[PDB]
Amino acid sequence: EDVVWRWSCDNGKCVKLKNDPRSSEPALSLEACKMFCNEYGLLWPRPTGEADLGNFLSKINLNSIEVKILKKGATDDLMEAAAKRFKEQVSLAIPRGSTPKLTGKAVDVYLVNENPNEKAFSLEMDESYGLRVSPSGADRVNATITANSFFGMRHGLETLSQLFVFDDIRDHLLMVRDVNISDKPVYPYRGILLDTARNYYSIESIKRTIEAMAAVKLNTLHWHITDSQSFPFVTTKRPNLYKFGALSPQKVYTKAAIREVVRFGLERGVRVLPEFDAPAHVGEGWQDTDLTVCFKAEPWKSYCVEPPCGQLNPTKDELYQYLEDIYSDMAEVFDTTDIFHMGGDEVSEACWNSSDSIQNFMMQNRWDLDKESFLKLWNYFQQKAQDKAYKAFGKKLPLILWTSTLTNYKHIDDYLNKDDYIIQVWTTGVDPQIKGLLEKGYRLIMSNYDALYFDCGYGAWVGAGNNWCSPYIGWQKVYDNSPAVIALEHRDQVLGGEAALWSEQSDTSTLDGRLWPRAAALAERLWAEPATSWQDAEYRMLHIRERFVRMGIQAESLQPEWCYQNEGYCYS
Ligand SMILES: Cc1nnc(CNCCN2C(=O)c3cccc4c(N(C)C)ccc(c34)C2=O)s1
Ligand SMILES: *[C@@H]1O[C@H](CO)[C@@H](O)[C@H](O)[C@H]1NC(C)=O
Ligand SMILES: *[C@@H]1O[C@H](CO)[C@@H](O)[C@H](O)[C@H]1NC(C)=O
Repeated sequence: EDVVWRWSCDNGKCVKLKNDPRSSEPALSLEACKMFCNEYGLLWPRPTGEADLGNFLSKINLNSIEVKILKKGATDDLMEAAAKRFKEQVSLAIPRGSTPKLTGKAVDVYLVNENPNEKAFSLEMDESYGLRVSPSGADRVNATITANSFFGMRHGLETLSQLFVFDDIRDHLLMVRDVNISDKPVYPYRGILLDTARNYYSIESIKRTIEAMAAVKLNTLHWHITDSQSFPFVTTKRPNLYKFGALSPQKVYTKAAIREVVRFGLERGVRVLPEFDAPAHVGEGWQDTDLTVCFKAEPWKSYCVEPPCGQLNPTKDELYQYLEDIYSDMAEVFDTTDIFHMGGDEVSEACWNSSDSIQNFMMQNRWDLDKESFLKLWNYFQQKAQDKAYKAFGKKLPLILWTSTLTNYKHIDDYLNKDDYIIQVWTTGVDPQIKGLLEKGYRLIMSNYDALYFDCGYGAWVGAGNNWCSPYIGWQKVYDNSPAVIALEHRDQVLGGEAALWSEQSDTSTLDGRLWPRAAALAERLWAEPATSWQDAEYRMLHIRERFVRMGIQAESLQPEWCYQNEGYCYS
């Protein structure tokens, strides 16, 4: 049948009213009301600069949208691909099984990339853009996106597509008539960590994830591609690692597959950043090399944080030949990344100390066998691995390490320096280490576990009860978690943040629900750093969830759809 309700704006809320026939006032459909009732309409993330959406909608012919690239250059391929995707983006405004009447104005989209040769990812990259929409002549619309680079341009196309609304009362595709928007992200690193070693993720699901990231302007996929449970990365130089280490022959990531993902990311402004976690979090794949110790050591609680145990043996020279080859194979296919993540989480002194070969090595260089001595062994390892990584990428590039015993701010400079190492933080946002590190000049990526660990909340995977970092983190808490507040005066040293999806209890099947729409909360926090709280973003968050579902993402459900249709009635 037909929609029988209409909506009217009342104190910032769209209230549902019967669409009575005896009225001379044109009915508003739900999302048409929302577009103007809400401070930022249906935008997500909201812009950081000018956000003028005017007051009117114009009817649009879906088949009369033309994108024109005004400046050519090295990014022609990327700009043309982005332009061709625009119609599909617009169509996301239209619910499945609905069709817009093909009437209304034609839309001219003009893309102006002021530096059409720039296509490298970097922390200094320019992601800003300007967006203007105005009527052109009597029967056309002029949308002009001006940006310093392809990446800013691509963000502009994303925002522009959000300015379309489907009127399901009249079956009209509508667009905001008068728009002036200027926009740029507060932080340059806006990421999602995907662990694909604790469980395998189909490359289809990885690309889908990238699609959703780009929809909310996240720009970094951190691919935690190995761990102790499996080695799915296909290293051509050390093929036994993936042959022995993969969960199955089909559960690998070939060079061809990785190149696909990396290119897919590039087209969508997403840096694909590989991680090789070391010297802990290794195991499967390394059998018969004699380059690990404690693999599957029992009882596991005595040797590691979670089973199976396993750590590299830094005392074996051959290890660094393996490492050099792995890093080199990674550099070959992950060839858009400007940064390399080297893990460095959770090293077990007990594990290293159960090894005879290791104990001899530490005696021979006159270190003892107490906790502080193994820090020296770890330092020895990281220095040699670091040198191999530089050689693999053919240049010095920033390296990332997790917060750990090694990166304790009190002695971190004994081991590292702030120019070469970025620290990924998974402590709570009030942990003293953060202030300590910032005072030493270190740059941080925020992944604080009390707000950014998306795996928390489910059943235990060892024994019973719930998993270690329960309770489940609602989007409200993700949204309110502010790096600016965490860092204070040292804000600029924060490169951004990253939602962590560890995969002990997640795989291809759960990935859409784990990430969405919660990662959108992080997307806005990192893009805009709003002074306002989640309550002020609530209505737009409910809409972005529906947009994800329309994209084919099996996003988590936040509230009854009744609440979405009846703003203001669901509160506490
Ligand atoms: C980087 C990494 N991110 N996540 C990783 C998984 N290993 C997590 C280990 N772990 C736990 O298993 C764990 C269990 C029970 C309580 C706690 C805890 N509290 C609330 C006292 C603080 C930190 C951890 C923890 C903690 O770090 S490595
Ligand atoms: C389209 O609008 C832009 C944005 O203001 C304006 O600069 C440009 O000249 C217009 N182009 C046309 C064809 O009107
Ligand atoms: C390592 O083991 C030796 C005993 O073989 C012990 O003396 C030393 O205390 C241990 N070190 C640590 C940190 O456990």
